[PDB]
Amino acid sequence: ELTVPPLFSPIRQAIHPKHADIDVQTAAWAETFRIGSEELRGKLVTQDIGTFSARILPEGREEVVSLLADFILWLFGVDDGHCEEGELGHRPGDLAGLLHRLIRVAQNPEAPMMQDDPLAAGLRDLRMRVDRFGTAGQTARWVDALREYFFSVVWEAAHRRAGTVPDLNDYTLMRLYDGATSVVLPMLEMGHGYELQPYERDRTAVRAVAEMASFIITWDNDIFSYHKERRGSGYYLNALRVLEQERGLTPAQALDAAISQRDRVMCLFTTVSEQLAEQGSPQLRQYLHSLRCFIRGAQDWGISSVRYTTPDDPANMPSVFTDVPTDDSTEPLDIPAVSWWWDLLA
Ligand SMILES: [Mg+2]
Ligand SMILES: [Mg+2]
Ligand SMILES: [Mg+2]
Repeated sequence: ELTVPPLFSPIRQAIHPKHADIDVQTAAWAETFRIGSEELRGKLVTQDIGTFSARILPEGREEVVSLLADFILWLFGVDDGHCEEGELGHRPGDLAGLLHRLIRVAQNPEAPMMQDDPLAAGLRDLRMRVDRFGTAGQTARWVDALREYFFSVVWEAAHRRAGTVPDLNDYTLMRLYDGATSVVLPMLEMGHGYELQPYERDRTAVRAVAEMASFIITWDNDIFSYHKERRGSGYYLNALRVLEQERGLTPAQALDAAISQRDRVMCLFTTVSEQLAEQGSPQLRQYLHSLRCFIRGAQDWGISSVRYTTPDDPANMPSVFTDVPTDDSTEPLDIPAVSWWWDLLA
């Protein structure tokens, strides 16, 4: 059983001043739309999801912070409710059908299908609010991001059904999306009332720093949520388990290897994003700031939420983040799916 040390983060804390109201309003939202079973919802409303959103969009427009918080709770509604603690999470094919239908609800709330499902009803409310604060492009990107997430958790469900653990390369590829990190990105733009143009947003290097944020956020989560996951009775996947199997490591060794990986991605992210900011648009500079807010917001929330601290069986969490890495090198990760990120240096 493990000790998680303070992790390296060069980003300063920030939070929206109305974080408390937002957290209350998200709990009310979960109740209004009856998101999750009574048991699951009871947990979710106590997990400071509004506070989390307030750290992701610390200077964002309040209505969007609220939208993002409701969305993050909805996402746990599907991820906990179906994928990790539901029957559909062992049935990749059935899962795929449900998620395809939910995509259609997100595209067309008016379509007379899944009119009885609470998750669908919640999604319609979210889409309606995306229509207020987003362009057509951002809305489609939000839907495409939902599909990315949905396709990756069907793949995760294949592993859960077979009880298998993917190799590091497959895990990384999967984990870039199955943490529902890319779905947040359009709302970062909406939160500040601008649209990131395709020539920047879809530029290979800008996509890369977005993936780096996803990697750091999911790896930091793997580290912080390890306790909560390992001690649960259900199947679980994370970087530590993958590294134990792949490199024949103990949990403690797997922890250190994981920390070294996210440290190197943290450093790369900072360097490449600074390069991009120097000659990017004002919108790109704001986007890159929001990626920092997302990473650090997930860091502060990860060590504080009862979702990870689990008071009934307390996690051993650090209280602070350090401002220097354990792994200082610019040696690329030995992971084919992401090693190309280091080609972006010059
Ligand atoms: Mg999950
Ligand atoms: Mg989970
Ligand atoms: Mg986790």
